[PDB]
Amino acid sequence: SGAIYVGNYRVVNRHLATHNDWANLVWEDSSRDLLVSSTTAQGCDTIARCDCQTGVYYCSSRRKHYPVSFSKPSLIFVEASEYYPARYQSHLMLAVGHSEPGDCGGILRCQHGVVGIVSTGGNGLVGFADVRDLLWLDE
Ligand SMILES: COc1ncccc1CC(=O)N1CCC[C@@H](C(N)=O)C1
Ligand SMILES: [Zn+2]
Repeated sequence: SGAIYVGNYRVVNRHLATHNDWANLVWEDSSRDLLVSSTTAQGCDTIARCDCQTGVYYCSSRRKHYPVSFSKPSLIFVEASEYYPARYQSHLMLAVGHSEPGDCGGILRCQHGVVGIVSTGGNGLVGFADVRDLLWLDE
């Protein structure tokens, strides 16, 4: 689990979005595993606006943060789950590291701010859904 709170928005993994998230829907993209809902309180997370390929992510299954090198956002093939059939997930970044399903939502950060959230894993690779291109989260 995990979310990003920025301005009057809440960014979550689309597959973990709640009834409240869907009742206050702003934008969702199944191909990215992202959903943004509106909030009443003001969030103060800072979104990174950069091309960093190194950062640190929170891994709840180890209660630890790990430093990683990660690929630029791209279309990557992802195996089926109870939420999606096998498909290409877009805007995804991979790194070598540990993850388990419950780790989705963990934040990846660089020196500039939030980069994305854990969204996929398997075979010793962890994938992060990028949010740096969503310039509207700040306005
Ligand atoms: C962090 O996730 C994992 N890590 C290790 C093993 C397995 C996982 C689960 C995984 O990959 N998922 C979770 C359900 C949604 C799927 C998607 N985005 O298409 C991805
Ligand atoms: Zn950065």
